[PDB]
Amino acid sequence: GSVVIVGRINLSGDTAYAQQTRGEEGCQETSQTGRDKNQVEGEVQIVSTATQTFLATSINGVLWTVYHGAGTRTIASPKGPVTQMYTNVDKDLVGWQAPQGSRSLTPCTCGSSDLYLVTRHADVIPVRRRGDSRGSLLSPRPISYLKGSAGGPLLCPAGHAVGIFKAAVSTRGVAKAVDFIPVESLETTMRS
Ligand SMILES: CC[C@@H]1C[C@]1(NC(=O)[C@@H]1C[C@@H]2CN1C(=O)[C@H](C(C)(C)C)NC(=O)OCC(C)(C)CCCCc1cccc3c1CN(C3)C(=O)O2)C(=O)NS(=O)(=O)C1CC1
Ligand SMILES: [Zn+2]
Repeated sequence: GSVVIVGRINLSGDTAYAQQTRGEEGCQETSQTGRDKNQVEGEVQIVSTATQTFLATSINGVLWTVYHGAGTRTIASPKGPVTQMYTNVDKDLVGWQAPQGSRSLTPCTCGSSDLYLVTRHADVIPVRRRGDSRGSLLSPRPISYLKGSAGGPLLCPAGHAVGIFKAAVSTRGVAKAVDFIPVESLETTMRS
């Protein structure tokens, strides 16, 4: 089965919003065939397999997401199923060549420690960077609130890509910190 784009998180306006482009029946069918003729736009896609739904984010012309969501699956596209360009299970990372029509987030060079995590419901959650791949949640959210947002972007105050959300440190169902694949690690994967 292919990963299928079923919506987007629009970030170009004053407030973020989620848009649905495909339902359950459409997603199941598109997954089997791997032929998706829908127009792609924006930076953050909402994606699904048959069993899970999550996010994918374009950075440096590659559409990235989490391995624990996508496995080694192809992504459905206009020309049929497209094989993964990158697969790094140790980083919980996969990527495909960004679909035609998509736009990529610019890598952050600010070195800012105030970050912003975008969820699949288009919430923008402030995150304080605490290391290479960690940020603490200033204001926590329960785990159920963040569920399905893996593969989404962490952004800097200027709206650059800082990383890809992959996991949350859960304490009794509440997330106090988030873990992410930094953009620099994405670049390293693209290099060597
Ligand atoms: C709920 C919002 C979370 C973002 C999110 N991710 C998850 O739910 C991932 C999936 C799974 C568990 N997990 C966790 O976040 C767990 C948790 C909360 C369940 C308790 N936390 C944790 O382990 O902290 C420990 C920590 C050290 C921070 C992990 C670092 C990563 C270590 C690591 C390295 C290499 C490979 C792999 C891992 C972990 N890995 C494979 C893997 O499969 O993890 C999600 O929403 N997923 S989703 O619903 O969209 C799903 C459909 C895609
Ligand atoms: Zn920046």
